[PDB]
Amino acid sequence: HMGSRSRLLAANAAAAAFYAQALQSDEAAPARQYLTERSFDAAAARKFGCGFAPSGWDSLTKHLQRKGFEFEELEAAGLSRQGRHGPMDRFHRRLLWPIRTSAGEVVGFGARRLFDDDAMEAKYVNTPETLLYKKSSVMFGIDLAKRDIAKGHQAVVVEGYTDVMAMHLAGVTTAVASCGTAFGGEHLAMLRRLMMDDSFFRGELIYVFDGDEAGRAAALKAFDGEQKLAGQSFVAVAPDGMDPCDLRLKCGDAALRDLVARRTPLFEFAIRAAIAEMDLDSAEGRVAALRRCVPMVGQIKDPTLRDEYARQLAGWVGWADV
Amino acid sequence: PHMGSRSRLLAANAAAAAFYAQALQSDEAAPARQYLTERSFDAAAARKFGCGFAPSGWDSLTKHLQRKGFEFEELEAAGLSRQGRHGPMDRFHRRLLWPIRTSAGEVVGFGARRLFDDDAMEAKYVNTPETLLYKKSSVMFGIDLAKRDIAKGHQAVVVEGYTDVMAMHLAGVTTAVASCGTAFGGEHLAMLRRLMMDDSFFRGELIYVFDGDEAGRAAALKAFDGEQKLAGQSFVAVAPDGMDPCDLRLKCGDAALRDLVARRTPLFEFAIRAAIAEMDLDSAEGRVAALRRCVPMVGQIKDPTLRDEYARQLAGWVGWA
Ligand SMILES: [Sr+2]
Repeated sequence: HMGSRSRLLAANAAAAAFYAQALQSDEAAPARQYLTERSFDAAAARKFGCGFAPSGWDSLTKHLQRKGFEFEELEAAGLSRQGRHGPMDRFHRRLLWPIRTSAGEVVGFGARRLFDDDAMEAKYVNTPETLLYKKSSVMFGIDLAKRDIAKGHQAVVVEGYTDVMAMHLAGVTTAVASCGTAFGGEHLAMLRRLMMDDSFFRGELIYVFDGDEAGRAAALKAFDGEQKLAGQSFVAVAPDGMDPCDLRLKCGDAALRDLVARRTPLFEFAIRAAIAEMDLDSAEGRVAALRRCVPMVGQIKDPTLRDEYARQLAGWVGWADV
Repeated sequence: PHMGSRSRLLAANAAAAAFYAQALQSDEAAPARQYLTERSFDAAAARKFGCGFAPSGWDSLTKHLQRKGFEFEELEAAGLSRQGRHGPMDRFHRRLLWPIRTSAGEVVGFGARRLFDDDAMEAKYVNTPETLLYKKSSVMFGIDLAKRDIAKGHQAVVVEGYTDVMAMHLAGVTTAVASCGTAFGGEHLAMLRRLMMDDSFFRGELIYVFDGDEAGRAAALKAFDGEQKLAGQSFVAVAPDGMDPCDLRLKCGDAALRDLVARRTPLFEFAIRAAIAEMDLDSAEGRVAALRRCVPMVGQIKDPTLRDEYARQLAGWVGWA
């Protein structure tokens, strides 16, 4: 029993149920307001397991001790830590999102700062590394997304918790997000696994960025490694400045669906964005543009894909019929 | 042993080269001298490269070297003489000869060009066979004269023939060498690569000079093959109107040769631009098709820096695309 995988999972399952209840308190008002301020109702907050970590020292820690969980289990679980005068909660006075496995089991939390006088000055904090929680592979929304990424052959990677919430509310039930870190190798590996039918990788990785310089970071990165999934990787960017949560507030659910559906392939986005910052109305600027994008096509390792982009370059700078 | 040893064989060749050099001043050698003077190689040139003439008859050199003390076993071993039906006879006859030497200037064999209409031997050029001293796949004409400046200058100019070597050296291109009888292969290449290092860490530029263009084509096809370390330090130069360096110098003078070598092109640029030269660049769709044939070639370049540099110039070489 003591400190097994399933015991820690029972503790986190217990913790999330408590924090859920705590969102229905008087001091948790600013957490609820944060939610309604960006159009997430009580049905939504419940669907994503949204909770509140209350003030005080050890509200959760005592709760789980009083229902049989020893403190050593809770430390390895990541829910509690050792203070000067005994045990205390890890999370205090924050809006919490439970972070789940693909099966739906809670393995940790992401926690947003609400109050200006809270000692922890970081905007987001997470559960640290545990037997359950692994920063590099864990994804918010993956529990709600799993069935629909396999059926639709599609995963949609967004930046934050409220972006997943907004996407799923607007019918983009394939949206997921890395928690407290960059989206990386083993997040890709896990989505890749879900999108196998037989031994073939089938589907699309649609990255949704916000602020076009964050999108240009991924573009200049797109030729770097072995380019494994580059051919099936796509980009969607909101009307400049905006993110999925904001785009939904202004323009509604349908604007999000259309943002995802009108995604551009990753190489095409990289090449054309580099053509965009150039003068295409003279022979000189024509020439300069090719001088910088022919090398980009040069780096595409897949010869089918390289030829496809090489074919279209002249058309894009204006030298030929598109 | 005493008889048939390496230095004995070298001494035989040196004696044979002196004999043949003297025989170039004879009456019957006029057409050999006329071969040289007809392409502007003076008496100083002929003496510089050790030019000689193999005389008429059967055993003229053999008998000369037998008076000097050499056994027939040794002259057969050195590739100077062979066993005929009524006795020992010379390998070469009635031909203009160039001694082929090691990089230290020791004669290891000869290249013999046909001079007469009624020459029993039809081949335009004949060489010493494989002996203890002469290996066709590692021997090079000019290497004794070019050794120093190939090492110091980190440059070797590979030309096809003996007169091309002579023409290059007379024009001041002192890094010119050539293979003898056969094609320039791996051992010639690895030797020149080594030499240009100057007992150090230097990359040196290898410059191929081709007569026509099928050789240029052949070099172009090979450019991307395998690991491509010394393709990136290789260069190509071609003369106008399908002339060898010798004739280039005849018509257009020494300056043409010095600037043939100066205006040489990297092997990758040569290959790429040779592919572009077969395509119609006059229309916009032809520009695009040209671009489409070239990015695969550029993509074959393994070195990421070269690939990018060639990729950057592709628009210009197609006519702006
Ligand atoms: Sr000729």
